[PDB]
Amino acid sequence: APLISPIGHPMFSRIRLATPSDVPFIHKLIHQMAVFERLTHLFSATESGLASTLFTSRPFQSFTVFLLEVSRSPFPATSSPSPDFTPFFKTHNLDLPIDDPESYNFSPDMLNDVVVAGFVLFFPNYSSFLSKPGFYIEDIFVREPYRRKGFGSMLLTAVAKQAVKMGYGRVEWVVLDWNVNAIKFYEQMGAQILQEWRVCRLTGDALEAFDQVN
Amino acid sequence: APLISPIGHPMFSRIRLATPSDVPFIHKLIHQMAVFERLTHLFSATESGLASTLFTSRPFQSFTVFLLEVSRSPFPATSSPSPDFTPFFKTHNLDLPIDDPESYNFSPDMLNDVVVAGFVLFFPNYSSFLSKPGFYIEDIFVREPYRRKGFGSMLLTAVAKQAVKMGYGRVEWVVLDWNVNAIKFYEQMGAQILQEWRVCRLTGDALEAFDQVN
Repeated sequence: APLISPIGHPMFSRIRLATPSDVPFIHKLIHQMAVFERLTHLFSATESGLASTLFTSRPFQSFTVFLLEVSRSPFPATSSPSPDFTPFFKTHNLDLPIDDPESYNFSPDMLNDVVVAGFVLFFPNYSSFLSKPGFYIEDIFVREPYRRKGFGSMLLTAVAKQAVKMGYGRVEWVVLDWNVNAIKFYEQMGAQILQEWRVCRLTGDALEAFDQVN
Repeated sequence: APLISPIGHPMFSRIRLATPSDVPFIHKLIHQMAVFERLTHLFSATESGLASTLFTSRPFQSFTVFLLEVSRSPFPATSSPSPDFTPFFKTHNLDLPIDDPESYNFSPDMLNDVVVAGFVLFFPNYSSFLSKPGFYIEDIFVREPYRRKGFGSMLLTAVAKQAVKMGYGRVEWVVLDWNVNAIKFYEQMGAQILQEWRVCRLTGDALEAFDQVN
């Protein structure tokens, strides 16, 4: 195909490990996710809480976050937070340029046009039958100006590739039963929906009541 | 109530942290769980695999197992594996004595009549909206001679009490949608079933295929 001209409106992406410096961006992404999911009454996250709880172990040992950053220019390629990870890169052909007015709140530096567009939070789970760890994806969120461009699936693929690299047995996550388009995409990549399983949660006053029963 | 005589057929229980010495008992409990759940083709766990993967972090930092032991005599009350845990004890009034022919395979010592009857495997999960860890229960299993006596709920309550002690935000687990009796018991204790959620799993050849896509 004789294509000389570069793509119109290219967008460069990088998926990297979050470090403590990224706490304000993680906090703001979670707040936007609460607004998006209509679960704002549950939002009580703080920067101090995220800083205090997300980095008590090494990357991939417990809570791990990958951040997705985007730029209108290639990323110029500090030691990585883990010896077991190197960032992923991809070039995207956008149909139209992206309008992102909140980019000032999601810019680690800003002088290089690097904007945090989304995240995935995950941690090791376990398969008793295989005697092997796996990864469980707790949350994937992409900010509204970047949705419907394949970025959420790239964050999922980053976790799946990390599991294979580490010799892990499974990658698990939840899908909303009415999100028919996501279900079909997951079935297309070979994932199985565990039809019989229902998730139970004990929290708030109901969880607090266990302090008394002996 | 003028009750002088001790209960007929008392059974004493203790819930404690599993240590590396318990690996053969964990392996045998998982094998019985595979037979019980009719998922024996998936069973490939080994003692070396469990030893290699379950103790790479401190208790409660990642994969944690509580074991349930039972005895026809009280437990006589070695330093605990964690500074954050002390074993739980309970006295049970059994209607009839228990027949457990496999007790020789589940006896850490045997000279004190201490038999491993079940386990719970769990690990920290996370609530982004609270910026707080929680616990996710991966598996609870009670061996057949000890079922229908409240031991499974005691293992669940052990995890819930550990979450409260640590200041954690949630305790989560899965129930089979047709296990109507368990669902009603969970609703009675204040747990909520997350009706919309479906669990997806990527494993085997489908997971291995992510090694190639770049």
